[PDB]
Amino acid sequence: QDPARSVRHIAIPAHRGLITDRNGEPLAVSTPVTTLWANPKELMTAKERWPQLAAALGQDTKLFADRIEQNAEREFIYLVRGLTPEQGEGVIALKVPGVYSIEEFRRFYPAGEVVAHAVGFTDVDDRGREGIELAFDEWLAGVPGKRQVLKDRRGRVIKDVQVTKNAKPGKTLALSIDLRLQYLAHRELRNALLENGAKAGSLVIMDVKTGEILAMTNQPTYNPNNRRNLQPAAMRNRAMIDVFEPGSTVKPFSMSAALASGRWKPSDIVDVYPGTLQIGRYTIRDVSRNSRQLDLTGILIKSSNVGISKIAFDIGAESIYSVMQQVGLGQDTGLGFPGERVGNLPNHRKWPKAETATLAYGYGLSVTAIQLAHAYAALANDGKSVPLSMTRVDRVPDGVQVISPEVASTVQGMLQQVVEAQGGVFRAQVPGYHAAGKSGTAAYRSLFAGFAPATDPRIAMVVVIDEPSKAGYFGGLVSAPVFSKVMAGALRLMNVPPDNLPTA
Repeated sequence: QDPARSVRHIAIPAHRGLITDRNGEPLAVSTPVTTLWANPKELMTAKERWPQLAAALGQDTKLFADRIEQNAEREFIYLVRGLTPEQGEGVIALKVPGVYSIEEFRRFYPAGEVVAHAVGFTDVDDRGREGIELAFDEWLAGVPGKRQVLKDRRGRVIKDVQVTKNAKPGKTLALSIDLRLQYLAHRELRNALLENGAKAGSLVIMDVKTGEILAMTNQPTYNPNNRRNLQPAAMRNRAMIDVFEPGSTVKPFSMSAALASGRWKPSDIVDVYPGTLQIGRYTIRDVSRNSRQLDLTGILIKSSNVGISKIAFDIGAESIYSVMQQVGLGQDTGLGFPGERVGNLPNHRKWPKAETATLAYGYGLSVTAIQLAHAYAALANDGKSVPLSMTRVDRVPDGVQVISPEVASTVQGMLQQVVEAQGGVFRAQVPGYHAAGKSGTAAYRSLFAGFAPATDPRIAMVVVIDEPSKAGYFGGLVSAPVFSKVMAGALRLMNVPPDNLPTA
C-alpha cells in the first residue's frame, strides 16, 4: 500500500508588486482572491452536496459532476480560481468534504483603457502578458513560496506541516508616465481619430532632459479589466511595434549633419526648381513644386526632398547615417519590452545616390514612434541624447552629446520657424508658447514631431495618425492640431513658463 501518511507540497503565491504613475497614482494593483481545490476521493463521499457546491462555483450541475467523476482517482484538482474573497467564504462555508482553499491575487487596473498598452496586463496565472507587466514581469512577480501539508493515504489533509520557503513579494514600480498627461493625450488622440475617421494612431510625450516617457497612448485601446471580446487590433502597442518610413520628419537630422559638416549655414540657398532632381534613372520629387530658391529653413517648411538631397550629395550620406544612428533611429531603445520593433537604418560602404537622397528625406529607413520621439528629444535637449526610461528617473543619467549644442540650437530655431513662419505648419502652433516641429507623411500615416518651448525645450512629442479617412475640423496636416492641443495642456500641467516674452 501507499504510505498511510505523506507530506505534499503547495505553492504559496506571491503578492505582485504595485505599479504607480510617477506621482504615485495606482495603475496596477494586486487584489485578494480565493482559489478552491479539492480532493476528488473525498468529494466522492459527499455527492449529495455537489449541486450546491457547483452553484456556488457558478458551474453547471452535470458538467461539475462529470468532472469529479472522471477525476475520482485523483487527489487534487482545481475547482475554481480567482473567486472574490466573499464568494470564496460562501463556498467554503458549505463545509463540503474535500474542499480546500488557497489565497492568491489578481490584478486590477484603476485607470483602465487610459493607460492600457503602457501598463499592459497579466494572464490567468497572474503573469505579465503585455506592456510593463510583461517587461518587468520578474521584478513585479517575486517568487512563490512552498509549504507542506500532511495528507493521508487517500490524500485527505490532516494538518499543515510547515512552510519550507517563504514567498518573496513582488517589488513596486513607479512609471515615468504622468497620468495627468496620459489622460490628456488619450483623450485628444481618441478625438482626433474620430474626427479624421482614422484606423489607428499613437502619441508619445517625452521629457527631453530626463529621457522619461511621460505619456504613451495608442488607438484603438481596450479595458484591461474586461477583455471579453477584445479584438487583437486594439491590443497592439503601436507606439513600440508599428514601424514606418518617417519621411520629412527626419530632415532635421539631415540638416544637423549639414551644419556639422562645416559646409552649410542656415542662410545658404539651394535652388530646388522645378521641384524634381534627376539622378541617373531615378527622379527625386517634391510633393509641392512651387519653389526655386529656398534657404535651409525654407527646405524644411516646404518639405523639399530635392533641397535636402542636394545638401546630402554635398556632405555625403555617411554624415547623415551617423547622426540618425546616434539619435536612435532604427536602433534598440533599451526599454526591454519583449516584441518591441527596432525597424531598420540602411547602411552601405558605397552609398548609391538614390539611397543617399532617400535616407536624407526619410524613405528607406523604418522607425517607430518611440524612436522618432527619442530622436527629437536629443535635438530638443541641446543635442544630448539621454537613454529612454519608462520608469521614474530621480538621478538624470549622462546623455551622449550626439549633436553639438550650437548645431542643436540652430536646428531648434529652424523648427520654430517651420511652426511659426508663413507657409509653415499653422495648426501646430501652441497658444502662449513658441513651439518647434516638423510634419511628414509616413493608406498613409500623418506624422508630426516636435518640442516646446522652442527656445528652451522641455517636452518632445510625436503624433501618428494612421489612415485618416474623413475631414477633420481644421484643414492641413492631420497630426498638427493634436500636437497643438496636447502640448498646450502638457506644458501647463508641468507648470512650464511661456517663453514668448515681450523682448526680455
